[PDB]
Amino acid sequence: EXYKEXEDXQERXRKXRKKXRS
Amino acid sequence: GNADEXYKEXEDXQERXRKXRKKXR
Repeated sequence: EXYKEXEDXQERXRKXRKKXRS
Repeated sequence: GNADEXYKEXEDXQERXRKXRKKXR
């Protein structure tokens, strides 16, 4: 039931990381 | 603050979430 929301939360952090330099 | 620290902390929390998700699955 909250599977799609946790995947999206994970995806949003991935998007935040992609924009940052190492 | 620091960019290198933010990046590492985000990598770590993403991984903790991934493991919590794998455990729920």
